[PDB]
Amino acid sequence: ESHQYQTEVTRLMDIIVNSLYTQKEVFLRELISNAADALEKIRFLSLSDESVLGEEKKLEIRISANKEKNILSITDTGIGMTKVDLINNLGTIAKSGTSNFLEAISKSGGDMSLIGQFGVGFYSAFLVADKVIVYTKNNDDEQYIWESTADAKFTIYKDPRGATLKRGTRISLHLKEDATNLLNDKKLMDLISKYSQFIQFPIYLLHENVYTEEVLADIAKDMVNDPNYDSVKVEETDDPNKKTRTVEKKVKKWTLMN
Ligand SMILES: CO[C@H]1[C@@H](OC)C[C@H](C)[C@@H](OC)C2=CC(=O)C=C(NC(=O)/C(C)=C/C=C\[C@H](C)[C@@H](OC(N)=O)/C(C)=C/[C@@H]1C)C2=O
Repeated sequence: ESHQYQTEVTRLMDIIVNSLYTQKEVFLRELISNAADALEKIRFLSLSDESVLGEEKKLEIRISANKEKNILSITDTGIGMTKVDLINNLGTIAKSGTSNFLEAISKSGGDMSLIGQFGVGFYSAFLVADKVIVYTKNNDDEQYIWESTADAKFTIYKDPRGATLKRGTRISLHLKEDATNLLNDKKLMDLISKYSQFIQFPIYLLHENVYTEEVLADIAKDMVNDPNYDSVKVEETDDPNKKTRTVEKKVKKWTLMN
């Protein structure tokens, strides 16, 4: 880690948070935009040589939430990043003084609408998350992890698990108790619909599906064991004459949002 980066990013985070705490939900517009840019870079190269896709022929954005772990993930099958691209790019942020432009914008009553164009849109994740773990894999390198904290502290290292992404970037956000509503189905759907206006690539959301049916009491007990479902809720009854139960089978599935 660099001291210049820790000072700049603290400022970027401070200004972005101070300006957009009433519009916190715009971090998703930025991450979808970044994902779309990473996809266009690998899509553009595939027109010259379709061998860049390799085993990963999917060109899309995937949004999923882990309500238990309080994590929201934004994955894309884009170009991905090399250790060099990551270190060099973080180096340009540190010595650019974009925070100065933003400070001046904020003090003048301007909006944070240029954070994307400036290349600092990523730091908007700190409006809703106190830690951001980026998993990335580019054809020309190994899979790396880039962890970022709300105190401008970061770390870059090789993924022990290996190339679990094949190609692209995964952005995991450890949400603040302050912004847990972003793990909700209705909220994410509303936000994705809103922020996927000029997006050329498909966006998929992993959301809950419920399959309800009447089952004979003895079979209902066996259905709890079905591992093809995340959970199986079986009706409780104090009535010993009841030969049947209402069973709710819950499984998360991918739905195209655009
Ligand atoms: C080779 O292009 C890389 C990247 O070089 C490492 C581009 C540069 C950082 C820069 O252009 C000069 C930006 C290109 C962008 O598209 C967006 C930016 N905005 C950001 O806030 C940051 C810090 C993005 C960084 C990584 C992001 C999580 C990445 O997002 C995803 N999903 O891969 C990202 C934008 C990686 C792109 C594809 C850039 O700086």
